[PDB]
Amino acid sequence: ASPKAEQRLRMAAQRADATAAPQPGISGPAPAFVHVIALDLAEEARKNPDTARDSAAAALRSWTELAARLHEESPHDIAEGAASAGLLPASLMVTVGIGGSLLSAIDAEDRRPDALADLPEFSTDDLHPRWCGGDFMLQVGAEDPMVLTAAVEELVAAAADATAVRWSLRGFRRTAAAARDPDATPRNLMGQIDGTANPAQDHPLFDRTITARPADNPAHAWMDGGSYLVVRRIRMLLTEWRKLDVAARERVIGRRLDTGAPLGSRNETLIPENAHVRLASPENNLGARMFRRGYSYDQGWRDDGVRDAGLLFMAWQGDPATGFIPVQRSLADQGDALNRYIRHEGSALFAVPAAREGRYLGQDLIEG
Amino acid sequence: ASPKAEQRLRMAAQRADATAAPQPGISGPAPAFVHVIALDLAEEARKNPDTARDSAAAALRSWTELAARLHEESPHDIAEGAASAGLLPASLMVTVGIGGSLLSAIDAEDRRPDALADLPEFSTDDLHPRWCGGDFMLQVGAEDPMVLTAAVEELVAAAADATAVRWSLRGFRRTAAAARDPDATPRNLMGQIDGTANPAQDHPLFDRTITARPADNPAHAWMDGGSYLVVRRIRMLLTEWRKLDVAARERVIGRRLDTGAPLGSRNETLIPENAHVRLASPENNLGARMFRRGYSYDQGWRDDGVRDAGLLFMAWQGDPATGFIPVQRSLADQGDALNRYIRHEGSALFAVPAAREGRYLGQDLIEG
Ligand code: HEM
Ligand code: HEM
Repeated sequence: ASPKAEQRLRMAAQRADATAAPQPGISGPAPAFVHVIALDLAEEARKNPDTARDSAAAALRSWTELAARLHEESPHDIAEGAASAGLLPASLMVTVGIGGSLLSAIDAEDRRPDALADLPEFSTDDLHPRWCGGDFMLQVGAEDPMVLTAAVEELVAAAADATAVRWSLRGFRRTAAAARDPDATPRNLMGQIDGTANPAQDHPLFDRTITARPADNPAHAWMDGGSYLVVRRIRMLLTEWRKLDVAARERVIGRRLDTGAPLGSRNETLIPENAHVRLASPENNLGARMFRRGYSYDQGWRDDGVRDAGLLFMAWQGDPATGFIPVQRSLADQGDALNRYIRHEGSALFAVPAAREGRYLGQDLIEG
Repeated sequence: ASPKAEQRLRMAAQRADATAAPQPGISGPAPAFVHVIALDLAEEARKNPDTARDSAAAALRSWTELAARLHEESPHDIAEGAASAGLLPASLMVTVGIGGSLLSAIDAEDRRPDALADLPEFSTDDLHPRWCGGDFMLQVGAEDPMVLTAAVEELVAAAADATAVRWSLRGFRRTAAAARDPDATPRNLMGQIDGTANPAQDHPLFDRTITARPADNPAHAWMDGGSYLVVRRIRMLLTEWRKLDVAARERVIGRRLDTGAPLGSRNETLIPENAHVRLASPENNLGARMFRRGYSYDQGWRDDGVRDAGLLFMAWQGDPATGFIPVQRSLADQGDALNRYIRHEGSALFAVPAAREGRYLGQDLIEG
């Protein structure tokens, strides 16, 4: 035994905080596994605003109610014969989001806040249309992949009649069980420390960065206190990346691989003109800031021997126009050193509304 | 702290047994994650026996030597900037196998033992050709997915010039960190306890089941004391499976979901005529026996909304003709109750030779 050992087990052992706002899956410790699932209203229902809106109401209610249960109970408490029987709670958490395309389907474009405007095209884009967008999102996280997939099955089933999967991707980070130091910042498939410059969660900057400011227009206020998720599936050119020596890799980002220190320094907590962290800095983007909570993905190999692995990148912010968008535009247009080694292949924006007492998620938007 | 807690951490904390025979990745405790990678000799080299055989020698030597290092060191000890830096050893283990197609490429059909004859077609087959076969195999296992993918990168890179990935699949089981009882038999995506009837590893039946008996012909003796791996990618029809009530599910297999006891009993440690365990029993197959060491897989959803998830099934045996083959033939032809809910979509047979002092894996076969 040891303190560190107890600490290595905590993420697997504990339930998540079901009260975190706007919803679970943003603040608090990040579980090791994630499944991001984009869904559309079922084809037939989607054809007409009225059936579209009924199916959305059903989907969103079922999910809300099941996310409630899954935060206090495990999948195997909810149903007999689940894959997760005999397992600890593993920080299971569920987040539900709404795409701008949902508003189109239900004829509610009047309800679309400016912050939910489609993402612009970026000059480095290499997006696959089937990996873009979606009427809804489920983000499901857990510290154990079996607990994860059991919860996914129940959540997809709860809205099976009303929705269809559009795209999905599983991701991972180091397990707390295998971290020499389970409080250390996790690394990505490029070997880099990933997360250092996020605003600290015990600091007012966190909530300010994440939280949608009140809407001027009551038709847009269903997103007050919510957050916006930009998800990007970013393939890493690892074979080419591995040809670089360590110094060169460090120059691409502007931080060292060993410690995560900016270049020329000793601690995590000179920089090339085209370095990622220089071009991405709020400083270089009129104060644009986001909270990044991304996962690695490993999908083996594709045609013609291309490595299908990467960063399932996820940025949270109050308004994409003062977060992800200006920053990505700087990285795209100003020639981030990193562009060479990455390809943006999937993209989506989801509005993630604040949970409210006595109402299902997005009930305001649906109404009733 | 507690004994169970220390036990939950052990798989992440320890190195694997590098001395287990024929190779690592068969006996001992099974790590939570696996990556099964089938590779072919590179296209140009493969065209002619002489360059084929040179590239095979290179591939097999590099892999052997790197598997050696990876059993005593972690990927981040082998190279700077690895994705696994700062992580515990996580039971990393590497297994190398050889397909019968390799023997064709190197013009060594004389060397093909009878046990390495291609698997027959089965009546329930639904195999995708790109997911079948392969000249080589790498099986890489670890308790942490980040440790896993770091080791994979180094192993694929070590033979990059000489080989190309043909197909691959990642799988998982419950993590030891999240098991209420980390010694309990792991479950599958159908909720079932999976592994009960395997021969016990502290029992002579284990080695007898696994181990290739000596070859009559010295040209075939390179597999003496080795083992044969049948891998099948088996998709589960989970949506249809979940329509059944618990009793009905239990009738398909012949064991209970809660405890894994045969039907009508209390302990893991009446049965329908078409029950899986009845038709699969050595009893129903002239004593045919295998060691099953499979993993779940979750690949999200495919066209047209089909759930791409399943069992990455792996059977080890001394000779497929007295193991996997007769048993699968009984399940296929005698109408296993389970057939309804599964589809065999990928298949391969690999010869996994015994490690020998002072020689690389399969050096006998290559010679020199
Ligand atoms: C595969 C793609 C990417 C990789 C590998 C990557 C990697 C990194 C690394 C290693 C850091 C430094 C450590 C840290 O502060 O977290 C970092 C920082 C950052 N990244 Fe990325 N990143 C990627 C894509 C993006 C994208 C698409 C955006 C935004 C559009 C973004 C925005 C940022 C920001 C804002 C910082 C912090 C800069 C600062 O204030 O110092 N990154 N990234
Ligand atoms: C998705 C496919 C499959 C599933 C879900 C499945 C599931 C199970 C389960 C739950 C058991 C009982 C627990 C145990 O003893 O391990 C079992 C036993 C067994 N399975 Fe499978 N199985 C599958 C495919 C296969 C295949 C393809 C083979 C061989 C060709 C096979 C051979 C066996 C054998 C030999 C036993 C032990 C029977 C005994 O002696 O009692 N299984 N399987």
